[PDB]
Amino acid sequence: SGFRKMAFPSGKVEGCMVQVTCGTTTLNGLWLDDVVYCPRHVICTSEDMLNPNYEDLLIRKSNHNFLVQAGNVQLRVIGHSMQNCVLKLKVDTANPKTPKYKFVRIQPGQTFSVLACYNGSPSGVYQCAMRPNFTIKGSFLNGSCGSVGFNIDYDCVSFCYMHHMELPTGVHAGTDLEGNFYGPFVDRQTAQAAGTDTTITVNVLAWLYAAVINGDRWFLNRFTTTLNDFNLVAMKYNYEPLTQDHVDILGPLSAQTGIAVLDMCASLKELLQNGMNGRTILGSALLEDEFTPFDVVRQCSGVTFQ
Amino acid sequence: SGFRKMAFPSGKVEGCMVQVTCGTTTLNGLWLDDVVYCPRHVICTSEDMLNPNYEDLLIRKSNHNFLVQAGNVQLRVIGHSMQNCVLKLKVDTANPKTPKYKFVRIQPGQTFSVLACYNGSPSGVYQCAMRPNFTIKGSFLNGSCGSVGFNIDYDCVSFCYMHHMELPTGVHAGTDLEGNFYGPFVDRQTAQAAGTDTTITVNVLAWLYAAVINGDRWFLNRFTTTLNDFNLVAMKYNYEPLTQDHVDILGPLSAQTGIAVLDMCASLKELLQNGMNGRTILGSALLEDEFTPFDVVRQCSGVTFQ
Ligand SMILES: *[C@](O)(C(=O)N1CCC1)[C@H](C[C@@H]1CCNC1=O)NC(=O)[C@@H]1[C@@H]2[C@H](CN1C(=O)[C@@H](NC(=O)C(F)(F)F)C(C)(C)C)C2(C)C
Ligand SMILES: *[C@](O)(C(=O)N1CCC1)[C@H](C[C@@H]1CCNC1=O)NC(=O)[C@@H]1[C@@H]2[C@H](CN1C(=O)[C@@H](NC(=O)C(F)(F)F)C(C)(C)C)C2(C)C
Ligand SMILES: [Cl-]
Repeated sequence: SGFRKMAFPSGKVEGCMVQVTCGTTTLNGLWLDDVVYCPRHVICTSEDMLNPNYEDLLIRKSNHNFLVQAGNVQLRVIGHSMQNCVLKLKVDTANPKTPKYKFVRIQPGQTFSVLACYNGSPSGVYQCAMRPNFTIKGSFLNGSCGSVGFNIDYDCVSFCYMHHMELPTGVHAGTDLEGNFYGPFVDRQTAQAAGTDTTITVNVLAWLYAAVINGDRWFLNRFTTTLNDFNLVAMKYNYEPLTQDHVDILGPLSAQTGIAVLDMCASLKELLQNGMNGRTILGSALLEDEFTPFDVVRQCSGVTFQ
Repeated sequence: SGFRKMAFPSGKVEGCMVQVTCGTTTLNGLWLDDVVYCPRHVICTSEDMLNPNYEDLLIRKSNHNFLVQAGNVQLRVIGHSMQNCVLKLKVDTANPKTPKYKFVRIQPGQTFSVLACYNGSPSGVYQCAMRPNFTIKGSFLNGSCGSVGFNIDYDCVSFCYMHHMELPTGVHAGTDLEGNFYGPFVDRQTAQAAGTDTTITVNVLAWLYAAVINGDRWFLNRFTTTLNDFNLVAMKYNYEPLTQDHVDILGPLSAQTGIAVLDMCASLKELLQNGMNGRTILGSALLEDEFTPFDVVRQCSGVTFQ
């Protein structure tokens, strides 16, 4: 028992982190096979970042202008190209620590682990959600750019995020590993704000199932509801619409606990309408929405990685 | 910016995890040099665990009765001994992945990362505190015994916890790596309860400093207090006494923010007396006490490990 915000083991990703320097700008890169991936703003000065023309900045650079360090070893760069907002440096050495891996673009509401890094070295690991407004609520300082987000399935690392920037409110924005931003953000130091965020309804229901599995059952009421009536009520409280796909994904938790998804929806509606009355659920005074149905199953059933 | 419950990178510890089986009991072991450390209740049947005589159970076992697997490799056991509540299996192979390491016994209030494991394989990583009542608020299922807790300093893994059991309330108990329990618990399946827990005052102050560093400053009041008057007020709310050593440890955060420790104590007293008035601090509606002063500095200054 117990329920914690749990990150993936970070070992497979720690073996891929390198330091990349161009001129006086240093940040982190991801070394997979003979390619180093990093944010393209490694090629900017501070000056440049106010309004950079990356194509112009990159034509002026050659392979030898990129310094890549893996511990006390420099990797010779033998090719470079820009894909959207990420730079790919071909190096003369394949990373022997390369795990089985994929690049995925995740959907809003999905979670991942971040390995926060500085100068190519890990600081820490924590779990994040891709927010409905395409920000993440991270912990990132200057030097953290090129830190990545990932999921592990058995032996396979799915890389889904590379860190590029911090927005007002101290929330974070970045790209998939093809260098496409999540959300409408651009890699320029200019006024940008996140849209107003929403609560990820399906994740709140997943966490209420986790509460039941752990014996925290006070909020269960004797009612059911329709998906329709649940969504009209939830909309007022800035909750995502719950779709039939969401109901289907909650199936395994519903079956394990014997609580129909629409009965849990009736319990959540009452919590939204009445509040928690000074009570906690799994130690929290607020409803949590950064656990997916899969996160609850992996933690409560003890899924491991090889 | 941002402030997350951050775990240590787990790679150095993932390389030490093995599966240990004795008869039909399987749990996790920690392989360092040519020694595998695991909980001594690997030698029990279910029956035995109600009231085990471990010395008696162990005289009946020989080296070959212990099956140690590291992936698809069996490690030949060539010696065994019991130290307090941990079994040490000498094996014929030194773990080539052995990091620089130490065994430490931590103090109540100190934090560490747990690498939750099943059948010798990692499930996830999360941060815990040794509670004043010598429990941890973990996430552990059957099969998790032998999972360890650790801190990293630069390149050195300080192992401080090995998991043995779950108490009422779904809190957890275990040993240091010399097999001495934290708290008054014993490795027997019998009625045991944790003492009433306390709030780790120095950690609550550390987290209020983290809030200030992140720009969440509403709770700062215009008053100071004496250590004496602060401790008389805090005692009522089941907060630890704050000692002069605690004040001295908060020095670096105090100096960085320009807020004297006793001024922050005055702000905390007002929060304890008046509550948070429907407000949050760093996203939380409750005061957090599982960040140490060192945890705040490592996260807010970007300390890395090699
Ligand atoms: C990243 O560049 C980095 O770590 N570097 C080490 C050499 C460069 C850095 C990470 C940031 C810094 C603070 N916390 C983080 O997450 N990213 C940037 O500095 C980013 C680069 C410039 C401007 N960046 C910003 O994040 C800025 N934000 C914005 O302008 C905006 F979000 F509001 F739009 C600042 C610095 C104001 C937070 C570019 C976008 C190219
Ligand atoms: C641990 O043995 C394990 O993981 N094993 C795989 C083979 C054995 C296990 C971890 C527990 C199980 C549930 N969550 C956990 O953290 N520990 C035990 O089963 C532990 C073994 C017996 C009884 N143990 C208990 O944890 C029990 N608790 C208590 O009796 C007490 F805490 F109340 F005292 C139970 C199983 C009731 C939770 C011994 C202490 C030797
Ligand atoms: Cl909370």
